[PDB]
Amino acid sequence: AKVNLYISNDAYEKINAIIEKRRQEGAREKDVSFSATASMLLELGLRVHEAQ
Amino acid sequence: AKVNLYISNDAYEKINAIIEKRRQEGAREKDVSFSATASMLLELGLRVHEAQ
Amino acid sequence: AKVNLYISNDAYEKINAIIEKRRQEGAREKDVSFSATASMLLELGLRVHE
Amino acid sequence: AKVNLYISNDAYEKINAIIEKRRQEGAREKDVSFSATASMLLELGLRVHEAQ
Amino acid sequence: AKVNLYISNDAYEKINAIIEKRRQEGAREKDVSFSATASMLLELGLRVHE
Amino acid sequence: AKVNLYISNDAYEKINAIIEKRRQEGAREKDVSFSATASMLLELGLRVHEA
Amino acid sequence: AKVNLYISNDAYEKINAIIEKRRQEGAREKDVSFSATASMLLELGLRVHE
Amino acid sequence: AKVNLYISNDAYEKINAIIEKRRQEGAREKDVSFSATASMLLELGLRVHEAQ
DNA sequence: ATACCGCTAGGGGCGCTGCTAGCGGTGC
DNA sequence: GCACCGCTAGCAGCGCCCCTAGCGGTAT
Repeated sequence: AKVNLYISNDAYEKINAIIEKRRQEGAREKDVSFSATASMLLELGLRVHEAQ
Repeated sequence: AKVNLYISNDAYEKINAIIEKRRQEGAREKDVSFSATASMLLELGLRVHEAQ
Repeated sequence: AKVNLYISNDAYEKINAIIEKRRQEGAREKDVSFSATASMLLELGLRVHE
Repeated sequence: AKVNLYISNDAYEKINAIIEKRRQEGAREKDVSFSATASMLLELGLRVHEAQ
Repeated sequence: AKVNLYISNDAYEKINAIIEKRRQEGAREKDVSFSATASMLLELGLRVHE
Repeated sequence: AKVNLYISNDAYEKINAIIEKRRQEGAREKDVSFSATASMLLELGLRVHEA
Repeated sequence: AKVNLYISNDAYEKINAIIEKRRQEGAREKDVSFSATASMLLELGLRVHE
Repeated sequence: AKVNLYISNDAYEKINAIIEKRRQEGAREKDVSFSATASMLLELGLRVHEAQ
């Protein structure tokens, strides 16, 4: 599902900060895309939302 | 920051499920947009990512 | 083309008056936007000007 | 009342075409602005909308 | 040559409408694919363009 | 509607040949895209198919 | 990973026999493909091998 | 019967891992091919599928 | 038989771009 | 008032990519 998010500059830089760590530890190039890692954080926030 | 996310159909429906709850409890129409609530979940996942 | 118009309060209320009629007769919500109906009136005034 | 209109490129050029005629016949510079002439055409379209 | 086309919903449904006719008259399954029939219509439009 | 077409090399080159003419006569860059001109030819073939 | 297997005619027919059962119980067409169900049986044989 | 399978990278590496063990214990070269050992695992999975 | 190479045929990711729409700010 | 700029919000075009699925060929 294609989705447009309008996030803060802080959140944007923090996501890029993660990807640069992944690509430094690993990683398969273009496997750790922006859409992937950000969607990974979204679903992560979803499972927490159900907890509380 | 304009951002394109490509999420699962499950995640998409769950986000909409939240908005329908918000608009039923509250809410100011168009204040609880998709981009807002999803970005809210993203930043929520970000603060958790740091905890580990 | 994004355009800024500075119109009278009368014209503004009359345009809103139209939209409220459209949304009462029809209409598809957000299909009869302010920008749309006002641009519709502009082009209407253009064809008359010719 | 400040208003945002999103018009066609044809309509945009035609309005400018008018202003260039006005400023060539007359005119007081900045008196025949874009906002003015376009609002003049809007109200013109309004009075026609009623007659029908 | 692999090609991405972004067509209207009308055109999309009309192409499917054709395939459902072909598979009802004939047809060899998967022989009348979407890519085939649509490419057939493209080349058809090409010869007309000339 | 996103669609994958697998066309001949002849058809592919002919479509590009058209775009190069458009961009030489006109044209607004990226307005005469591949997807656009090819979809224009598809719908053109559709209206003929009905006739 | 694209892989070529050269299996017995018995194994081939048995795999097809499964798919025909799946498509009769369910199923989403083309979701229960040959490659899928056969790869499902391969991984099944892998976990047993361990 | 010639057959195309599209398997996971994990499954692919595990099959190769087996062949490297066979060729180290034994084996007749090219007798323990990829197609053979993988088909051996398939039929193995088939006999299990019937048992349950 | 084995393992490689093509090829249509679909599908979706990915990141950029465009757009309409309404909100605001800036400096003249 | 004027004409630019910015921002969310949502939609989709655009062309690339990788993937599956199944079909064929090929030379060891």
